Amino acid sequence: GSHMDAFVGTWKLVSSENFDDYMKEVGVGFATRKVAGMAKPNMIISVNGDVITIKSESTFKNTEISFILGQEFDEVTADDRKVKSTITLDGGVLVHVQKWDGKSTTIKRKREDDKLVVECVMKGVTSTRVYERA
Ligand SMILES: O=C(O)C1=C(C(=O)Nc2cc(Br)ccc2-c2nc(C3CC3)no2)CCC1
Ligand SMILES: [Br-]
Repeated sequence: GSHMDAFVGTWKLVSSENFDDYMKEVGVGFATRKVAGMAKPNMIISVNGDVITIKSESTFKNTEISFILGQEFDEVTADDRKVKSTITLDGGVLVHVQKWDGKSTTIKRKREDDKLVVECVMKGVTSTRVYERA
């Protein structure tokens, strides 16, 4: 068992706030924003040894990352950015930092009651996306 266990499972998006504005700040173009904003992803989180896998499945894109905490990796995001990512666990929160083109965005995942809350921040702009167990 690991503390990381509270995240494992299959999660469905139930609410989103400010995601269009977050996407604008990240640089996502109009058409991608509209279709991505409409997505209702399921997030599947699993752990095998030291390797964590996060899959996001939707009608728009299916994406998957695997990683070890603290160990940088190259990632292609859903909006086709090529970023350098590092994911760590900080006080019970999964903190995902993406770096590209001299920019940075941070995505925090945390358990709050029966929800998995995803907070995405790009400069001044925060989007909050709430998932519940499928
Ligand atoms: O809730 C989540 O896990 C999060 C995201 C999410 O669900 N993103 C998408 C999901 C689908 Br489906 C399709 C497209 C996107 C998409 N994101 C973006 C830019 C903002 C990053 N551009 O497109 C992104 C931040 C955390
Ligand atoms: Br998705």
